[PDB]
Amino acid sequence: GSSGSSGSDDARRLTVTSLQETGLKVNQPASFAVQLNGARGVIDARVHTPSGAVEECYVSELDSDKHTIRFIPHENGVHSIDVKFNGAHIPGSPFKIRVGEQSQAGSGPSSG
Repeated sequence: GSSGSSGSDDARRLTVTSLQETGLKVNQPASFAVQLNGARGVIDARVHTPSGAVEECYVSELDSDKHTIRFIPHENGVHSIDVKFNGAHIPGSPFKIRVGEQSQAGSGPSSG
């Protein structure tokens, strides 16, 4: 296979930005967009509760060459987002998301 490009996995092209690593609270609607960057397939989203129950997410059909995920953290802690692509785990998943920020005291942006 000298000629041609390197074929490993298109899932590696999948990325996530909208998602907020830190800031998501409990009982709050958390949704983001999963960019393919050329990839074309199906995106399966599934969150794992810290208790021991496999929860499900909401991912409508492919639109504008992109997918939208929607799920609410029934409990606190760092959930595990299972993101797969045409039978291929994306680089970085499961995406660890911290649910529940601790109100900390510290100077703000207000210039002094």
